[PDB]
Amino acid sequence: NGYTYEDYKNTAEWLLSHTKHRPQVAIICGSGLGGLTDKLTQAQIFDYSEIPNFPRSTVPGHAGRLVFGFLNGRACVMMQGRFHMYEGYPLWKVTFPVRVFHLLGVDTLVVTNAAGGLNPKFEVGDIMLIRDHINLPGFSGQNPLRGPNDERFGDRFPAMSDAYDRTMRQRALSTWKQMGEQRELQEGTYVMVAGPSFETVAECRVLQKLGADAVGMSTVPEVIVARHCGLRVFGFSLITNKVIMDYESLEKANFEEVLAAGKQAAQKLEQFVSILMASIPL
Amino acid sequence: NGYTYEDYKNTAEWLLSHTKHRPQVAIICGSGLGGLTDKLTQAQIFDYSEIPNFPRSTVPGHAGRLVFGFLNGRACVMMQGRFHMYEGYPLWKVTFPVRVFHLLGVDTLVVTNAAGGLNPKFEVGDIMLIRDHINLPGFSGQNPLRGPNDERFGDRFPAMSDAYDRTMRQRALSTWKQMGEQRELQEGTYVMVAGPSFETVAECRVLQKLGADAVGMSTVPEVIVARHCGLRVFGFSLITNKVIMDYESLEKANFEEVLAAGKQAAQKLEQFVSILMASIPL
Amino acid sequence: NGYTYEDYKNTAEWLLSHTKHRPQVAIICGSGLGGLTDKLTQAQIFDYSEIPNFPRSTVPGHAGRLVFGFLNGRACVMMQGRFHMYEGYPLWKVTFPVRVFHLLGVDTLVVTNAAGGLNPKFEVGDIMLIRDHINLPGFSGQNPLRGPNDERFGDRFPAMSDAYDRTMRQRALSTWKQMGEQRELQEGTYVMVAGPSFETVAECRVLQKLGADAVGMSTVPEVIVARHCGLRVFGFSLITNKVIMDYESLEKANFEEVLAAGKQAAQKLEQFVSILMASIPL
Ligand SMILES: O=c1[nH]cnc2c(C[N@@H+]3C[C@H](CO)[C@@H](O)C3)c[nH]c12
Ligand SMILES: O=c1[nH]cnc2c(C[N@@H+]3C[C@H](CO)[C@@H](O)C3)c[nH]c12
Ligand SMILES: O=c1[nH]cnc2c(C[N@@H+]3C[C@H](CO)[C@@H](O)C3)c[nH]c12
Repeated sequence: NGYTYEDYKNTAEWLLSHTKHRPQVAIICGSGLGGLTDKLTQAQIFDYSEIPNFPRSTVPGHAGRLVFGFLNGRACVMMQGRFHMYEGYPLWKVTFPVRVFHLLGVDTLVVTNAAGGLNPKFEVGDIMLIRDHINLPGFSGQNPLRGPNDERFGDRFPAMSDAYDRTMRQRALSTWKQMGEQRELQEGTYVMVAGPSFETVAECRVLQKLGADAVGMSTVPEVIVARHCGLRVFGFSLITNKVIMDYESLEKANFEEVLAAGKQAAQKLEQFVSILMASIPL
Repeated sequence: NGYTYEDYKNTAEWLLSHTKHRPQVAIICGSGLGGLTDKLTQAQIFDYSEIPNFPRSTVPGHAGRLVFGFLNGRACVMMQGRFHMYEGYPLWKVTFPVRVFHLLGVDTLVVTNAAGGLNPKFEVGDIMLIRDHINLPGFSGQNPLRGPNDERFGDRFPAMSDAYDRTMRQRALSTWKQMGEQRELQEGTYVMVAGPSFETVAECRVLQKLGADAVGMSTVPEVIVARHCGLRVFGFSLITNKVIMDYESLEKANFEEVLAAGKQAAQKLEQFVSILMASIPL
Repeated sequence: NGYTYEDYKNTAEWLLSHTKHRPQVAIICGSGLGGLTDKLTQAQIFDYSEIPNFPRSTVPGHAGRLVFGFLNGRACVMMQGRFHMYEGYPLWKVTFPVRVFHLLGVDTLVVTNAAGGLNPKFEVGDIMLIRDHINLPGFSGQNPLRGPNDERFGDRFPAMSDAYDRTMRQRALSTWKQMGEQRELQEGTYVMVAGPSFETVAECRVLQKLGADAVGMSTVPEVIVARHCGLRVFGFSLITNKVIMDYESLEKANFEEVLAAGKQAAQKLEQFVSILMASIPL
């Protein structure tokens, strides 16, 4: 890890002295979900590039910002554009923001992402509440906590079996019902793979045999660091496509499929996340 | 990645100006299949060591060469000796040649390798056409595309579900039949593991449960880069041994088993690859 | 790999000239099993910090020592405190001691560790003889042998299917019986995951579906290097906890659970290992 405790501290103190805002809930916007930032009030924007120690977004669009504000009753800080392992960033950079949030006083992390549906029940547009995850990169050594542990952040061996807050998942299922929606709220296991290339049929079948319901290339690292910090964690995936699981299919996954899904059924998540804020204690 | 676009360009321009040859088909010879280079005509040899930017073959035998020539009607470039992740090379070095080939004007990549048979139907000597692959290293982050993407080569998120050209596999199955051969042409999924040590019984069973038919320590990376480049890709494995899958067996996999298999039934692949050239469009 | 052959040689020659002891059996003590060092006679202690080229134990307790002595009839060298991948050490550092032992004249390696039970038959306190292992990190590239091979240590492609000495496992099962013990001696497959965070329910189920009986974050690397060296290898795990495999459970794995188990049923292993020494040929 190239960061020392001081680095996280310095970045937090810089932010704290450049904004009157004091966030309680940190929200990471997945692909095509950045619009969520438009629902904040008294919003204050910070480009990642201007924040000390922040990984500088190479060239995925040069759009990487931290937005502080209020979202339906809660002091929030949103990440519009997140870092991925496939871009070349080691995991201690990918998750650097999470530890900054903790030092800012955030006690809750809401993570969202786009994902390929592995579970056949799922349909494009569906929203999957994340009940658990399979950290494939983690089994091999790509775990954000690798390296000496800093007691100031947490324990050497944190548990992850209870990573996704049970209470929030219940209130999430409730809220979705209280809203009376067409499709039911899906729930399941998210498996992380490094990417950036999409899965083959044989790989899709592997992921399915392991019991995964959705596949993506992010999230798990941030969740692990959040939990290590003691933050409450809740999240979901927007199923943007059904992964090809048989050789008969003549279609293939693409960047267009994802953002298009994250174009129409996108707003649904935005509302959901906004309303869900009221369900977050304080 | 330690290479810049210029590096691939410079290596290609160096090669293009040192040979009259202009290859269309790049062929990577697997272990004990290097003999294929003997069937080329008007052959021109280049030691890897003399080619700018090429990874210098440490000491597996100091024999690493790029051979340009004509193989049964096609302008080819063959790699005699390929780079493996287990030797210490990062994947952007292992696959460096593939991107060079693309800039040389190659539009087809034929990959061959030796592999342990996981599917019980398989027998030593069998030839398995590769229909799909499981990129285990890739799930964890060891994917040749990790790092910033260069649009000049391809997209950020390329698909791999259609990596192994359907047309070529059909024509391959045809050709094998048109030849009238003793054993049938096997077909299946190739799973890549980093190695260099051989699998344990428990690991063999894992690989089998995942749906893999053959196991090796190469190929997948080159295939991914080829596909990312837009090259047509076809390949197969020479089953050099049956991986031990039960504790009763008193035998063990060894370097001798592999090359010996790649000694007798080796020539069969050579002929097949040569004849298959006519089936490659232009 | 940052070590050259000379480095292993220099460390061995330093040790050989600082102790009259000439070990035959190297023993790696797992978590909460370090007490085994108390049963040695004519013990001579070396702090890791004073041994040339040894990885310097960061801050897990600053307690890292190499103890030479006699254990029930055998010249031993014990590692009290072992290196883990999750601490940040690359595998060539984690396994550095193993190659030193080989040069010291050791021909047998006994590895012990604490592990979570995946097999439902297992109960906290149980002892599992290791019959095989699943090297998950290894599939991805994290294999201690990655990099150029040194013939002086072993072959480029060593087999691992017979890693855990059949004879010793039999004599181990015998010894345990000759002692007449309450619980039966468990036997099974050990799966290594990098850690340091504990497994989620979904991950536990993955590990179970793969056929693993116990899960830990060490051992496999040392075993692979030992085998590559030609050493005889035997080992076992102390089941310190039952990994959560269903969402109904309201408990979670923790550092306290492990050491507590490695507190009571710990001595049982110590005796077993001591007695087992007589079963090790010479
Ligand atoms: O089929 C899939 N496989 C793996 N990841 C995704 C995702 C998730 N994100 C979306 C984004 C690519 O379009 C990249 O960062 C991965 C959507 N569909 C799939
Ligand atoms: O049983 C096996 N397991 C994994 N790879 C191979 C291979 C393939 N190549 C062959 C070569 C070793 O002999 C090394 O580079 C791996 C043949 N048999 C097996
Ligand atoms: O449930 C488990 N999962 C993974 N490893 C272990 C271990 C083994 N060691 C023990 C130690 C943590 O308490 C760390 O180095 C891992 C015991 N229980 C479990």
